[PDB]
Amino acid sequence: DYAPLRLYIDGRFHDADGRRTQPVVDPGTTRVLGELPHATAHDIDAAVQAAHRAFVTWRHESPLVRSDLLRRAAALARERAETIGRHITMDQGKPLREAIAEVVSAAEQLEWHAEEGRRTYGRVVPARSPDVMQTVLREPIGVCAAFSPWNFPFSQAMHKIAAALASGCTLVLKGPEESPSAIVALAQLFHDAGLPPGCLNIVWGVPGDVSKQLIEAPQVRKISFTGSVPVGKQLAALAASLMKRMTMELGGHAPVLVCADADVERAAAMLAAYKFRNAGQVCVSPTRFFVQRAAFDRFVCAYLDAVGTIRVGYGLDAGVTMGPLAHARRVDEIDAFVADATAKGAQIATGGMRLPGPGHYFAPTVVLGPTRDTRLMNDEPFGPIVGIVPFDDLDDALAEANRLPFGLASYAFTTSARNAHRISRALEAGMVNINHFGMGPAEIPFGGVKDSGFGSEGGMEAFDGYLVTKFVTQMN
Amino acid sequence: HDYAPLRLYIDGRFHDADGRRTQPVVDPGTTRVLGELPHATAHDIDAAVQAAHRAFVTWRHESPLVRSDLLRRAAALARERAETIGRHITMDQGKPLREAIAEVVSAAEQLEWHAEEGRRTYGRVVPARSPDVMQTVLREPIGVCAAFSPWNFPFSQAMHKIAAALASGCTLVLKGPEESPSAIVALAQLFHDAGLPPGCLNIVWGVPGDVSKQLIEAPQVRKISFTGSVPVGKQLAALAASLMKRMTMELGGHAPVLVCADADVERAAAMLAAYKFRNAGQVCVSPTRFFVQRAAFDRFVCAYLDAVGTIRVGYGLDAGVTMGPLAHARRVDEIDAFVADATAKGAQIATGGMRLPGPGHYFAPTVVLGPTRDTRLMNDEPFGPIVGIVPFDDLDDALAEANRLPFGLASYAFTTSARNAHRISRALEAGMVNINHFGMGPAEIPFGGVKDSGFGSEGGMEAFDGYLVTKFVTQMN
Amino acid sequence: RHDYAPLRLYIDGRFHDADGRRTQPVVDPGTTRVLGELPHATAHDIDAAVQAAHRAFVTWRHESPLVRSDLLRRAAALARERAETIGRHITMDQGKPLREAIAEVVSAAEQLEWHAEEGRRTYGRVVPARSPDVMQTVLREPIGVCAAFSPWNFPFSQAMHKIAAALASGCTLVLKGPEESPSAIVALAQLFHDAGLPPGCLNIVWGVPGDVSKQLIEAPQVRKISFTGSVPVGKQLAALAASLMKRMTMELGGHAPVLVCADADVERAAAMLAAYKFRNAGQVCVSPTRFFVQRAAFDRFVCAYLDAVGTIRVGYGLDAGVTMGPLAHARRVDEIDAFVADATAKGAQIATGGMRLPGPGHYFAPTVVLGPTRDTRLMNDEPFGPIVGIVPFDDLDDALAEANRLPFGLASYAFTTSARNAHRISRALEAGMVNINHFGMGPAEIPFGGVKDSGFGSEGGMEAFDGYLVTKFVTQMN
Amino acid sequence: RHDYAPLRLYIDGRFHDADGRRTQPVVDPGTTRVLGELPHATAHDIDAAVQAAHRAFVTWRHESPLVRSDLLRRAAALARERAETIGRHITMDQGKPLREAIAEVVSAAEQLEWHAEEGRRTYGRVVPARSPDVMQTVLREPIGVCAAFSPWNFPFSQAMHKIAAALASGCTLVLKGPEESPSAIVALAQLFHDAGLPPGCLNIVWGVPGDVSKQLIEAPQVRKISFTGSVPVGKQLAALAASLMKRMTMELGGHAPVLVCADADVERAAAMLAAYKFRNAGQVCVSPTRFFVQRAAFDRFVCAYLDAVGTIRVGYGLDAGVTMGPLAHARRVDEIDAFVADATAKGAQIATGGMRLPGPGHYFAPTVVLGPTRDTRLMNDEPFGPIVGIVPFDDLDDALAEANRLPFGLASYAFTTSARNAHRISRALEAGMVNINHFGMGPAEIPFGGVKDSGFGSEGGMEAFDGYLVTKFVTQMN
Repeated sequence: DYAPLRLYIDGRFHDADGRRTQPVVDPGTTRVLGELPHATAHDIDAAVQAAHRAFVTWRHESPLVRSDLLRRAAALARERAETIGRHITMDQGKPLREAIAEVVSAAEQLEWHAEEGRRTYGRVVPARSPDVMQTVLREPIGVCAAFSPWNFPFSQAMHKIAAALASGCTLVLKGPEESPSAIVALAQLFHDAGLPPGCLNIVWGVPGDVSKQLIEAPQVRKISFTGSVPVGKQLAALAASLMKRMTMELGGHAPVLVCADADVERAAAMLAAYKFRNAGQVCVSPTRFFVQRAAFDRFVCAYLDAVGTIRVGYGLDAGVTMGPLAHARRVDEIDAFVADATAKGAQIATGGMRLPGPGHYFAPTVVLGPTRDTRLMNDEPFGPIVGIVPFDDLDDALAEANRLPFGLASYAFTTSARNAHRISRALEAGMVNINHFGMGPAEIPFGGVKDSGFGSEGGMEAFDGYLVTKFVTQMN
Repeated sequence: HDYAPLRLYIDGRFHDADGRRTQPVVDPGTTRVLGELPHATAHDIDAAVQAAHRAFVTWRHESPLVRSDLLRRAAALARERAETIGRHITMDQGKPLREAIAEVVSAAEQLEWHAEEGRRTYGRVVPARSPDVMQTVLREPIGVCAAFSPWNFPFSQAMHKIAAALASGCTLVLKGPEESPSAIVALAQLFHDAGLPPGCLNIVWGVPGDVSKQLIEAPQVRKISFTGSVPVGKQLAALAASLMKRMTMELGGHAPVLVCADADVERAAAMLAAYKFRNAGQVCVSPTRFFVQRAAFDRFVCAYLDAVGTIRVGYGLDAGVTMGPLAHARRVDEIDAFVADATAKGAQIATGGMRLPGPGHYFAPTVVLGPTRDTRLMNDEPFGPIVGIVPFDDLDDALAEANRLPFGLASYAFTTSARNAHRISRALEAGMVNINHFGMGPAEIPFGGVKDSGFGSEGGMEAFDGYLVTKFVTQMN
Repeated sequence: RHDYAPLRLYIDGRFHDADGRRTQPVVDPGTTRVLGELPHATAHDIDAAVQAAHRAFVTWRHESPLVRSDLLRRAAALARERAETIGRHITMDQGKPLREAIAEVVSAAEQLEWHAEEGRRTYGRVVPARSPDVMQTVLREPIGVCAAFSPWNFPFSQAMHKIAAALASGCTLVLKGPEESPSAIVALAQLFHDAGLPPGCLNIVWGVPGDVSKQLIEAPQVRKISFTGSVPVGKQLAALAASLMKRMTMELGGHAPVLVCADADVERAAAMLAAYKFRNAGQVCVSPTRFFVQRAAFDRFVCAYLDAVGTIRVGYGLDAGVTMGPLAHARRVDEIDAFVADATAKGAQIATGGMRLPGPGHYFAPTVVLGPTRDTRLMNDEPFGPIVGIVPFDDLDDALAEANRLPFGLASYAFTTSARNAHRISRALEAGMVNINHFGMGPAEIPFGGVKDSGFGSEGGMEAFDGYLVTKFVTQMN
Repeated sequence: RHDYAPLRLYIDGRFHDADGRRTQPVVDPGTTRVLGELPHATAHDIDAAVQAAHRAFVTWRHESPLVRSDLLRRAAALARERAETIGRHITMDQGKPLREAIAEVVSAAEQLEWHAEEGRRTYGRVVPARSPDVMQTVLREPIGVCAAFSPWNFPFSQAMHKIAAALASGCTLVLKGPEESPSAIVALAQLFHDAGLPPGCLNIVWGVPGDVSKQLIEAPQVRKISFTGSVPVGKQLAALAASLMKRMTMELGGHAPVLVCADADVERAAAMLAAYKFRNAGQVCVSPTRFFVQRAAFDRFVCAYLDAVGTIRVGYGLDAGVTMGPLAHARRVDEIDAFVADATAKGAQIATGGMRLPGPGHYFAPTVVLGPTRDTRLMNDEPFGPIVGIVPFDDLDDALAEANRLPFGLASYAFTTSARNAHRISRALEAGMVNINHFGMGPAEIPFGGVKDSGFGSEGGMEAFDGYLVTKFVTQMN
């Protein structure tokens, strides 16, 4: 009921024979699903060399031929969404419907990059002399190394693959060892779409060892990392020390500003359903809720009522809308957030404890009035917990929204043009969502500021980290 | 007397040393001391960062046309003061007066381009999937910047940092070159005289490693811009990245030149000789490795040596001098070592190759024939008045040799063939490819490198990329 | 005469007077005194202007964009230095208050400086090719000799648009400005002359407007037309230009709707809309004309609007304290009278104004008409004068439908605090420009233009050169 | 299968047979046999199509660009699936060899898919404001109902240009394709219908072309016209459109010059130019027509060109091995005869061809004319047929001046190994498209259009939507 786990190097799958493996466990049952083969150091060298060899011709392939191939892969992902999503549910925990939506979203991302790869436009700059021609070209940088995490194992990786391939680069990818089936399926569908050997390689191992070896590989010219801020800082320093380009999607700590003039009940119902998708294990998860005092009670009552409709359970079961957390350590982490909040006077309005059974189930948790020195209001919980505090002055709430070094997503609800304008300009965040959640579209750029990373994924900006600028000036 | 007072500039006020440590500034052509440069204290640098942050709060919101007017005023003053600023540059850096003045004028054009470009930091409206949704991609100034710029073009390298920071709506703490500082003082003076609000531009001095460490580690500093050597760039980039701070870098190059058999060979040789020995070859884009198609090799060399022979080495303020001394004694030692290494490995020194007489750091224009692939000259950036010229047979082999080094800033090619021009420009791994001329001057084009040569661009439309953050705003109405 | 500058033609770098030419009197609309005689170009003069523009274009198209910019910025600086003198003559031959004429010059200097900057940025595109030996470039190149026609309401800044756009794109220009308010155009020729613009790049001609425009449009060297004026004249000239496959851009009239939502700062909107409306006595292509005020705010808006209108001082444009001058000519006074009578005949109330003022000058009182019906001229035809109509509305979508009912579509205005109202109104309006809570069409860096009968193309902004550049696709296999 | 498909109108999502309407026979140009009867739209049919397109636009303009793209890509996939049948019918009613007809369908599918992608990217601009409380956006919005007219030379892909650009921009369309080769348009209606395109978005009509085009252009709801056809008809339609202030784009005739430099790969150029020239029997808007070959390469080029022309096989377009079919109609045979007669009467040499070929159909021999003078029709009028003129040149600047002498300016071609030649030629040519050493105007991602009499606006590329979008400047103070 769970697919075989493989490596994929230079157009060929590889199994465990002669390799170390690591068990893969279902977070909803704690049972072993399969064993994941680790790349050797030689495997990783072979993958870099194959990616370098593939890049020599792939960079020159027609952008339409490359588009055709990427679209064929996206079509296969859509055909296989139920099977791929089911394995994601098994090795990551999220409800099946969420896993399938992730596959579809990843297919749209891949298709957008196919379209955008035809549009890596250069610029002609009017010259000071009529015998001179000035062009600014954009060209693929070369072999890329990417590392992607477990919270959206299929779509996070698709970002790395879609951006590298559609820009004309090639890629060695180390996806999440703990939720690996999504990555194997990506290799499978790119293989089935006819992607030339070496263009896409997937490897596994001890993450620090794999990432160190990939970053120090001389043929690797650009790194892309999605993960935690402290690991991001370590890999970025190493990459920078070798003058290697990097783009980073790190954690966030999203503030929510609910103005007194908002549709308060509407905001509460939307934010409850959105918060507990993927059990809050979302880089953009709304976490710090600042609700104008006159609306606080109305919002909190509406929020708790909507949270009360959530059904926690095993992700393949009918009607389950929230699964377990990804591992036992996440349960302990939320426990510590809850304990820290209560010690400092906060009220646990609902949830706050683990749920019974084997497997890492935790109740959706709502914390009222957590102070500014609680962990909840400072450290990214990445889990099914929110803090809701009143505010009086909008500028004070904005200053609090900007106090943390995080700056990924942010949210606001208001009917006022002036409020919307002031909030959106004053927020220090890569993304500002007003009255809805609009970060899904592949055609918009997704990225952060401050500790939340560098660069963007999706949109027109998608290839910026993958292309070099070349100024060519010619006198005739 | 003939050299201006050297000062710090913090939060709109100039500071003399008043008890601070100083460092002598030496004229490289006479070795005489010109003046004393005051070092910023740790407290001075903190005050500059805090001043830049207070200034950023309002300057970020100032009208782009008001900011443009002010930056243009500063550029007009630079043009008015070009001779005086240029003379002092010759004195504390070495280059001939005509080059120093041309550097100032070029920096004024760069400043004006940025004034114009600051009005054009356009956002994007992305058509939404629903008619009640508005999707905008905004570009906003990142915040306080720290910049470090070197001595080879002390005025225009620094102007790049100032123009890009200020015109994007950021503010700046700048550490220019202690060994050639008058240009930086003049920059502070003219932005001050143009009425730039206090805190927007601050200039500091000190022990370079200590100052840069403090600036990068200052929490309010959000972005770094460095022009200098590759190893220092790698050290500072690693420090900045560990703090998740954005960086752009203009590092060294090792520019190859491909002279095809079908080129105007004599025209190429004369142009490349005059261009190479500008600033005594102390130029990040300086043509260094000459690959000349075998059949054109002898014709090119004779024409190159004839042109090299017309260069007049002397003191930069003296009439008719077209090459000055090197910037410091250590540069003479460095070129000596390149020459010795080439000779030991069998290369021919066609002209030059020795230091020139006199007090000051004078060195003869040096042309090395047939240096092998393991000579320092063909691997390490000499950044001085020396070239190597080797024959090639197959153009693709020459291109691989051009791309072999981790450097990738400038590159040059001379050909009349449309096919050669296309194949060369596509195959070169370089941020800039110059074909049949030297065209990296215009403020409206992007200047930058690949691989070890750095990342990001200065000038052109790309000038603000490191200074703006992307903000996606999506609103349901 | 003594306080008014000499009127001249300007052809191939030389000024020409009336020797051998027919002339036309130039009249001060505030006094009816004759200011001077305007020389008419002969047919041969116009031929010479077109030939000179063509010879100039041959080299001007290849001049460095930075050299062209330097020159254009010098001309702009001269405009700033001469603003008081140029403005005084504009007031004399056009009628508007001195402060308005000087502000017009300063605005035109900014527009010209913007085009100097934008001329360096007529970027082409490199399109990634299907084969690595192919190079695909999309170039933008100047189209050639342009002919332009600009009106009297902003004689200096409307003409500046034609000159700045043509010159900064690499084109050259034969311009026919307004014979009724001509000194601004002569001053434009003088400052481009003084800045060193090469001969032939800019030529100014005068004459019988229909005859001059016919000859210019039919000149084979002329490749592109640009016209600002009335819709019916634009349609005649556009049809002639199109019959010869010549490119055109057009800035025609508008009939601007204003939507005042109930949640607006009503008093602020009324005060702003009153001062803005009667600038240049409403002789403004974007002039707010049809005011749709949500019923609950109607009385409050009207009371504040009438109060603000009451502070306007009508008089001669050079006199201290005058904030509205006379209309441009006697036929304008007759036209506004006919609007007033037509509204009165159909049941509307004249809340203030509604009559002509004494004196030989073409003075008319600022006029506010309440409740004019859908079949009044005021709610259908562009009045281009000191008159507005104000009606209540209940449902915003009905107001939007009325705002869109006319074939005009230049400017439009709205006042609201609601994000939804602002979004719904801005998307639903059929207009080239939507101003919400303020009047923001001034900046040189934004595109100014209309839809439907109000024309096509834009002036200013990134779009300024679109009508002046041709696309050239170059594809090369190596 | 030798069947020919039913010819129908398509209005508001439903097909119509003739049902007593006037009809017109459709004739196979290779056999002269009647293939079927084409129904003409009545005036009421045309009114209904305009009204249906207007209703449809109300919701189509607000549809998600991704939903619209999905639908257009489904239509493209159906075109690819049906390519053999659609292509066979094109050969039957237009004449071109089957392999050309199929390639036209595939090329049109690529054009449709590109527009699907580009419709997601009709980006607006945010202009940095002078005050922090102001928001300035430049939006691009679909103009409304479009009317389009497309010709017979590429009946499927010319019409696809009109359909793809209108629909993908958010507009709707009433299309009048070529009555003489109508099956391709019916096939287009069928596949957009089969893809689920909402009713009214695409309507196809037929009739007397001047009457249909007059009625569509004068329909009030029609806001924009797009025409591909001849220069004189384009000028007639453009003047009518301009008189009503309606936006227009035009792809008219060309007269392509070819500059063959002495340093070219001459034999490669001759062989490529021969095969490209006689595609669609030269009935191509970009067809290479005037060949200027540097004197030193002239003999080599002509000899190699004649050899390649000699390999062309003329016959019925469905027959095996045929590489050129008949001309589209008898009137084309008369026209080419007149070009040949004028050339010989003025002293040129007919090196090959020059006569009609046997049989009932409009077959004509590939014709190469040597040394036609500047006063021959061949060097001045677009022949649009299987004929070229070849003259030597000595000075490259004189060849460029001759290449630019005509008011035509669509495509142009050059062959050289010199970077200087390529640069000087590509900059000096007055043409919308310059092809150097190959023919590179096929890609959907590049802009296709002309200058001077050859039209204005572009199809394909990023520019594809420029005629279909209005600019809206929104400035909001908060």
